[PDB]
Amino acid sequence: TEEGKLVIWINGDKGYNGLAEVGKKFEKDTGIKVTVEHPDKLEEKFPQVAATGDGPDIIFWAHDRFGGYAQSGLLAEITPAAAFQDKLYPFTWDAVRYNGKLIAYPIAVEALSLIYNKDLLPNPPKTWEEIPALDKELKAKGKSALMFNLQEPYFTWPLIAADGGYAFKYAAGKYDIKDVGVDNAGAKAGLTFLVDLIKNKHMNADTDYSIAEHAFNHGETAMTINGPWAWSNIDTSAVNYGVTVLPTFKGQPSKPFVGVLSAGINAASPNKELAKEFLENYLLTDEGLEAVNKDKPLGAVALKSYEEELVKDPRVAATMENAQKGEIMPNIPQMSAFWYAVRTAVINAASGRQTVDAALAAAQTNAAAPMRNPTDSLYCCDRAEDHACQNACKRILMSKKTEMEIVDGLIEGCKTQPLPQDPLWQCFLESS
Ligand SMILES: OC[C@H]1O[C@H](O[C@H]2[C@H](O)[C@@H](O)[C@@H](O)O[C@@H]2CO)[C@H](O)[C@@H](O)[C@@H]1O
Ligand SMILES: [Zn+2]
Ligand SMILES: [Zn+2]
Repeated sequence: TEEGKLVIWINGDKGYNGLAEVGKKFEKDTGIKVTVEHPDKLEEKFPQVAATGDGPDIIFWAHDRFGGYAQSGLLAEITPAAAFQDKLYPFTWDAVRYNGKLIAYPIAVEALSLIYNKDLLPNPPKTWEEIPALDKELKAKGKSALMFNLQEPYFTWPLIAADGGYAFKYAAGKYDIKDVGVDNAGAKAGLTFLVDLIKNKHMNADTDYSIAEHAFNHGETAMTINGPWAWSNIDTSAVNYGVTVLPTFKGQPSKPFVGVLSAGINAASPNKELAKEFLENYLLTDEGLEAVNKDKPLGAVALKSYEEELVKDPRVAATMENAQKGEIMPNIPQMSAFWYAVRTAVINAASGRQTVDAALAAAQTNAAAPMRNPTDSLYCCDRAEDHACQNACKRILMSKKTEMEIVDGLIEGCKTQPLPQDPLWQCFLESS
C-alpha cells in the first residue's frame, strides 16, 4: 500500500470493470488513483498477505468472512455518521457488525435462485423431487435438467438446509460453536438427494462453476443455480431465461445462506480516510452502484434509493424471495472452518469416496474443532501508552505463537514500567 493511492481487491465473478469506472471518477474528482484487482482465492490470500503488509487498502467479499478478519485484527473499524447509516437498510449494517463494531460497508444482498431456460422448460419445477423425471424427459431431447457448481458448498447448502441442516445453533443472540448441524437428519437427507441425482445420472460429480455456466448459457441444460452476478453472461447469450424460487425439498423451502457483499478497510492501510471517501461518497451512491451493477448485477443493493427502483426487476425480486426463505450467514470466525468442512463432505460424498453419513460425520467434527486464539486479546494492544509497543503487541498476538512466546515477546517489546501498573498488562492479565 502507498499513501495517496487505493488498491481494491474484489472477486473475479463480480463487476470489477464497473468498480474500476467508479475508481476513475474518484480519481477525476480527487486526484487519488484507484487500482482494482481480482486475484485468485483472494479470501484466503488477504489474511496471508495482510501479515506481510502486502494487502489491499479495501477488500470486498461476502460478510461471512469478515468476522474472522476483524477478530484477527486485519480490519479497521469504520466510522459512518448516522446520516450515512440511514441511507442503507438496517439489516445490511447488522451483517457487518462484529463484537459491537461496524467492520465493513455493506454493498448488496446476495442469494442463490433457480435460473431456468423458458424455451426448454416453460414451467420450472416446484420441487427437487420432480427433477429426476424432468431430466429423463429432457435427456430424450438430448438435454439435461440441471447443472450447478458442486465444488463450492455455497451452491448445495440450500438443499442441505432445506430439511433442517444448519451451521451453528443460534440461541438468544449467540451462535454456539460446539453445536454444529451439518450431520443431522435434514443435512443427511439433502446431501443424499444430491448424491442420488449423481448415482442416477441426472448430474455428474465433477460439475463446477465454468461447466455449469457454459451449459446453461449455451442452451444445453434447462436449469442452473446461481447468483445475481451470473445474469450478465446469460444476458449476452441467446437464452430466454427466468429467475425464480428454488425448488422445495420434502415440502420445505430451500434455504440459501445469504451473503452481504461488503467492503472492508485494511487495518494496515495508510489510506483509511481516502477509502472512506471512496466507499461512502462514490461507491455507495446510485451512480456508483449502477456502474458496478451494469457490469455484473449486484443483487439487492444496500442503498435504499437505488434498491427501491432496482427491485422492480423480477430477477432482483426473486433474489429477495429466496433470501427471505434462507438465513443470513453468521460472520463468526468459525465460518472458515465450517465452509472448508462442508466443502470436503460434499465433494467426497458426490464422488463416492465416502458415504453421506461418513462425510458429514467428519464435517461436524471438523467444523466444531476448537481453535487456540491469542487475537481474543488484541484489544489490549490499544491500551499501550506508546506506538512502538502497540504495533509490537499486535504482531505478537497475530503470530501463531504459544502463550509463553506471547508473554515473552510482550516483555521484550512492551515493558515500559512495572507490569502490575501498565494498562496493557492489566488488560492482558484479565483477558488472556
Ligand atoms: O462455497 C463456500 C463459500 O460460499 C460463499 O462464497 C460465495 C460468495 O458469497 C458469492 O458472492 C460468490 O462469490 O460465490 C461464492 C461461492 O463460490 C461464502 O461467502 C464463502 O466465504 C465460502 O467460502
Ligand atoms: Zn464458453
Ligand atoms: Zn457446450
